[PDB]
Amino acid sequence: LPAHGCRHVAIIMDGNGRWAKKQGKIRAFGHKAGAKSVRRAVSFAANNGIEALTLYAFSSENPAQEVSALMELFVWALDSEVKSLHRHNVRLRIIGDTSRFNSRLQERIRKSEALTAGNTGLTLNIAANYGGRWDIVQGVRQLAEKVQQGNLQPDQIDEEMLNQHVCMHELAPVDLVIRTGGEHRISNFLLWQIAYAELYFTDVLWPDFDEQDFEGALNAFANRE
Amino acid sequence: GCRHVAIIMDGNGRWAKKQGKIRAFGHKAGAKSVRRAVSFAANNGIEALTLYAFSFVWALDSEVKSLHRHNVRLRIIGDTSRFNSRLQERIRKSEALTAGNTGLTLNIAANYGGRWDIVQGVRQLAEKVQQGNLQPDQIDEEMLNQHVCMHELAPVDLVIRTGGEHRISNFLLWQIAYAELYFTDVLWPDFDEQDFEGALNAFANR
Ligand SMILES: Cc1ccc(Oc2ccc(NC(=O)c3ccccc3C(=O)O)cc2)cc1C
Repeated sequence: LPAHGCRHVAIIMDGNGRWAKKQGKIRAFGHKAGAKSVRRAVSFAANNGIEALTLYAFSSENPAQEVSALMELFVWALDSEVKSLHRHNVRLRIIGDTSRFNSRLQERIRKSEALTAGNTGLTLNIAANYGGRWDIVQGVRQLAEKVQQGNLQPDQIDEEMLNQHVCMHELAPVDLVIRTGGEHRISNFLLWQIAYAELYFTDVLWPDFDEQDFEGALNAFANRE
Repeated sequence: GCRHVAIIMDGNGRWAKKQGKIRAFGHKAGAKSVRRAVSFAANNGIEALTLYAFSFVWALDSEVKSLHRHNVRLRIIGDTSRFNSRLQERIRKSEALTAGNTGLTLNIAANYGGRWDIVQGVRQLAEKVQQGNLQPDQIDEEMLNQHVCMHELAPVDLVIRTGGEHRISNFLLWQIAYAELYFTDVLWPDFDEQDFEGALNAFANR
């Protein structure tokens, strides 16, 4: 266990839009600066002995053009980042409801996962169309199917069993949740998984969140734990 | 404004220790701070207040008559199934007494965990599936929501935790998806109306 004590960090990346607005730029330039901040945080986590990093691109807590814009942002990010991740020995996984993504994109997600699946460095989980409540409900559906098959008794369902059906159950528990951008809310990111996690909120905007900020959040966890 | 506030009330043990007093004394100052927080929420039009003691039937019993007079609806949330049956009966009686009240709903967590709360709703749905009254593909967020604690109340708008720790500690999980989280180093027994107003400000600012 590294000195900072963290095996699994999750990050709500917020502030890309406010960052571009401060500079008189459109939202697109915030997205580009955001991506650069993702690469820097990935490389920092990998160099600092963290087992798993899970990232959530915050957009809002709420239309056609919205989803579509977010879908395109995911498409662009996946296409652009997967080779670099593979080359940094990162194992990539996507968590979230990808069921209604079109078959071609679902294929691209699957190939990106299979490519990096034997990587031994950081495990990087990227939330895409993810919500904490959906994650719980899909695990509940898996249990309900087992009941309907006659394989599972309602009274055998306990916390440990539902734990084994939510996303990331096979990785170290989430030790620390960082939210940048100044809001003090989880916004339907991980819920079940953050029952015992340290919550660390910083006003720094995502594109500005750098290695010293990440180091500060790890050290705060080391000191508070 | 803020309709439903939940508070993790931590710092009683540490407060006692700063005072050079035994744990018991801190419990007793924490109970005075409960009374103050309940009055403040009821005087300020908050619809629901949900309190979790992070570090009982007698305390409830001696306070229920006054809560009832103040039109407070008292509910206990959590697994009371292993409390002795006399105490279970007294909890049920206090709830039934105040159940018709239309002012502040005061939810007191007792042996509560946010994971436990979700699991109890899941077990209920699992029962319905096994009886053939429910298809697994029919299970959605609104449905599970209807089987977790407090689903008849306004969504939790704000969670306050006193005592300096920055964690939810398996208090509400499902219900805090969109809540403002407000952490204060103030120890629970010291937490007063000014501290409670500062938390409501953080909500109003956002
Ligand atoms: C390596 C890497 C790093 C960061 C990264 O950031 C993201 C993550 C997710 C989205 N979009 C959705 O999550 C989404 C997709 C469809 C519909 C709704 C949504 C929704 O945001 O709600 C955009 C950008 C992606 C990758 C691939």
